[PDB]
Amino acid sequence: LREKSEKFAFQAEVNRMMKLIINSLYKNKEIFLRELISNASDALDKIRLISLTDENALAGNEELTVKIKCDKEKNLLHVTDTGVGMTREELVKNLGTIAKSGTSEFLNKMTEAQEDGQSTSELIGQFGVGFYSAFLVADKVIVTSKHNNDTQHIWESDSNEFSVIADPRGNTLGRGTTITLVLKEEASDYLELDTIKNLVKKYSQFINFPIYVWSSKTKTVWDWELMN
Amino acid sequence: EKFAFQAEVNRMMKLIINSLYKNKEIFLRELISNASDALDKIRLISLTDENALAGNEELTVKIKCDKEKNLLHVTDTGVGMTREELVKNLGTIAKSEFLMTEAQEDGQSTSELIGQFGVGFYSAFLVADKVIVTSKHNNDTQHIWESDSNEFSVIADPRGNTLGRGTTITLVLKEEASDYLELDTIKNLVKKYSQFINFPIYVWSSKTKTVWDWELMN
Ligand SMILES: C#CCCCn1cnc(N)c2nc(Sc3ccc(C)cc3C)nc1-2
Ligand SMILES: C#CCCCn1cnc(N)c2nc(Sc3ccc(C)cc3C)nc1-2
Repeated sequence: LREKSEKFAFQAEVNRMMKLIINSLYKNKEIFLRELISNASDALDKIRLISLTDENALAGNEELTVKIKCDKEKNLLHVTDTGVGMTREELVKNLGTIAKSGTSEFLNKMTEAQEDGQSTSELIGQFGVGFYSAFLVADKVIVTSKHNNDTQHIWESDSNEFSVIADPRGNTLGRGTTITLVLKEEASDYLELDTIKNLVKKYSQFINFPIYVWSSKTKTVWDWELMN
Repeated sequence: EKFAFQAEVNRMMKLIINSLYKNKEIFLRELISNASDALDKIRLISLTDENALAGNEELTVKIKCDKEKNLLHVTDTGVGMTREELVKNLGTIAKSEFLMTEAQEDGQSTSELIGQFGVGFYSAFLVADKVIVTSKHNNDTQHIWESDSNEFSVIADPRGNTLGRGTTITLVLKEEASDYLELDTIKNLVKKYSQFINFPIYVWSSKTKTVWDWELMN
């Protein structure tokens, strides 16, 4: 009938132990920006692949870029991509699932229910590290997104509760996603223009597309500087 | 059965790990970082113990590429490791069936040990098929540890004490990791990972006949 085991499904809490060790993230909090950039690049690859067969895929927004803006006075970091974007359903379900993956009840049992066992595995294997590291540097994450198949919506969470609303400004993105982080007090430095510039350059290996930072050059003029 | 559920959770863990270790060049940041900690440690010892800097006068990190032999060397003049440290400690970080608790020390201190060095060890084996550790601690003779990540051995170094004090990590690089034997690749990776490190870091480099000598990067 089958290949017999035992003890040892209980010894499956090496998984619990491994999840703890991925607390390499506390030691390397700046990885949140690497992940934001990498996920931005993925969302752009995804819409690009779609445009190969769908001539209307890029209609919402012609360009394929990542735009990062610090706002020191308001304590915000924004990372904006013109990639595939996310429907309301994806904001609710898949962020819901991703935020879940850093807990006790989610891991030790499910048990393969009711989503899509392998799809959940892939969702977390890709985005888990990014979501978790963002909440090591931010008290709130706001996700504004526009997918070709839906209207623009805004998801916000403090990691404990979330809400989603239709964006009352309508479609300002054209298509794509803005991730806005309200930074923790200790994460002050990510509001600095130099710091952000140097991190973007350090992680440009993880983008297949132009990445700009809103930056000043001397009145002093502000514009998008191309980082790669 | 849940055998299938567990198998899927297994696969998710692998994907998370891959995601975490998206950047393989990180192995060198960790090696340099461990070297800085070794140096930090013997310096703290030196404040109270006048013979801490007896084996080796200086406090440096030295990196050498041996292209012909396919080797990367990272040498610190830090605290070093005893034979006991090499056997007991590196064995644990390698094995991170044996996953009751409180073994086999200080298991706050096990978590601490895997915690501090685990990442450097995993990232090493992402770019290398073999890791060789030559270490000389003030309280032991020089020893050489070697692993392919599955099994390890340790021997007294037949060359005696050639380091004075400290540790050389030698990597036998994977075929695809060849680029890390290039001078310009390593130089740039050092300058990329040298902010925190206050100790001098050197790379074995050449300048035009060509003169091979240590070059300060930070
Ligand atoms: C790419 C792709 C396809 C899937 C949808 N999608 C599209 N664009 C992004 N930028 C995404 N980021 C996430 S997860 C995520 C991770 C961390 C944080 C802080 C926020 C989010 C939304 N999911 C994303
Ligand atoms: C610092 C300190 C104190 C403890 C002893 N010790 C001293 N010097 C080093 N350079 C160390 N590296 C490790 S772990 C390690 C991690 C990755 C790899 C590839 C090899 C090893 C031995 N342990 C080390």
